[PDB]
Amino acid sequence: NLLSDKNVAIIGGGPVGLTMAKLLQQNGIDVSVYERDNDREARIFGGTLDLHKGSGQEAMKKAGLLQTYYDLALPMGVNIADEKGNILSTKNVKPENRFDNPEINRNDLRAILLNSLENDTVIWDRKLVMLEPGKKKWTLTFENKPSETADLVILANGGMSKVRKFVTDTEVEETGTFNIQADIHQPEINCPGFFQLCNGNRLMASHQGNLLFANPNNNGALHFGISFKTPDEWTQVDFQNRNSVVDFLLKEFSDWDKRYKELIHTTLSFVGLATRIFPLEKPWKSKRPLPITMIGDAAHLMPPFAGQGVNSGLVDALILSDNLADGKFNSIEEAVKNYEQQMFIYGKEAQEESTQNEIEMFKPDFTF
Ligand SMILES: Cc1cc2nc3c(=O)[nH]c(=O)nc-3n(C[C@H](O)[C@H](O)[C@H](O)COP(=O)(O)OP(=O)(O)OC[C@H]3O[C@@H](n4cnc5c(N)ncnc54)[C@H](O)[C@@H]3O)c2cc1C
Ligand SMILES: C[NH+](C)c1cc(NC(=O)CNC(C)(C)C)c(O)c2c1C[C@H]1C[C@H]3[C@H]([NH+](C)C)C(O)=C(C(N)=O)C(=O)[C@@]3(O)C(O)=C1C2=O
Repeated sequence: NLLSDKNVAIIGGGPVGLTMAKLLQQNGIDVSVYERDNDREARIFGGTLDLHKGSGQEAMKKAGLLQTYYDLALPMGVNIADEKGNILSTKNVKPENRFDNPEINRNDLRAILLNSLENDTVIWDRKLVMLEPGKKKWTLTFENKPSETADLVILANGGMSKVRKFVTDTEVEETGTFNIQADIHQPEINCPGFFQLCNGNRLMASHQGNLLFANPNNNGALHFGISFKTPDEWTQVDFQNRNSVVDFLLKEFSDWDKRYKELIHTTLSFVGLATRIFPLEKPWKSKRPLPITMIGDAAHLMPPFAGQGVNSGLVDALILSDNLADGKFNSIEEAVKNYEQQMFIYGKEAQEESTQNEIEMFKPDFTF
């Protein structure tokens, strides 16, 4: 093993960093995960994730966690609707497709990963702020906590990682769209009309440049997203004030059936975020002081409009761990390089599809 008298620091305990830690730990490699979250019960905001056969599910299979993923995940139909609430198309789960890509809740996935690892693999309340290369080890700086050291740092700390300079100078870019997200609890009570329009399936509608998506059953909460081209005026809506977000959305959704408006009216709080991409446009630095790399959204953040996200990141996990597993290479450096080479190819394919589908969907006359 290349890592024999060494240790690995994974920065970030997302699904990709925790899968990374598991695939390494089952090969006897000494890894820690350093996670900003205060403790393992912190709520992860967001929709559900779906792991695909051939990618995500391969990583889970390699981890021995596939069946656990299946047990906790929920396959779902898809309804496409118009702005008037007409169902244009219903695609139900067929028994033979049940396992293709079942929806799992993000805390549920994290709990599966965390349970899979040895005790104290993950070190909570650790926010990496600085990285410094030493003689033979990285020194790792964490806000108000002891510093630590590692032979190999894997950055897994998501799309907005601030500690990427030693791998690449490339910067995150805005793509021109924007997403507003929210949860509604007791959706059967609080948005009955909309809840009944979803009728146990996911829901998508498209009208005049505004896209609505919803999953009515993320562990009992409805999660919806509203996406659109960033208005040129923007920020001129304040996501801390629910009144200004409501006003903006009721204006944009004036044309839409009352059931969708009710959705907006009953939401307590909204999260706004500009869509971003970390583009795989140019090779990463070949001159590097010590072995360091990136996986997941740290490596290839891309728009979430073709289901590309976590799966390609799980594949990074699989490919990197296989590579670091063997004496197949002469050096950690070579193992990292080979991984980075494959990831550029399937990464860039994914980003091309995200971008392309993003262009496609926000064409004024788009129809699902
Ligand atoms: C609105 C939206 C919808 C999406 N829908 C889908 C979808 O349906 N399907 C899909 O596959 N993908 C989807 N994605 C993308 C998906 O969420 C990401 O690909 C996935 O979560 C990336 O996993 P990750 O582990 O690389 O990063 P993350 O999930 O971002 O996790 C990074 C982890 O690092 C921790 N961290 C951050 N900074 C630090 C630090 N300095 N020190 C220590 N720890 C740190 C964070 O706490 C977080 O725990 C969506 C994305 C968005 C924005
Ligand atoms: C083209 N759109 C419609 C699309 C396509 C695919 N599938 C593919 O691209 C598959 N690629 C093939 C066709 C196999 C080559 C898709 O897989 C998806 C989507 C839509 C998104 C919407 C995402 C959204 N994000 C942007 C916040 C969101 O709010 C929700 C939600 N439930 O509230 C989503 O579900 C969303 O995350 C998501 O998962 C999408 C798709 O999965």
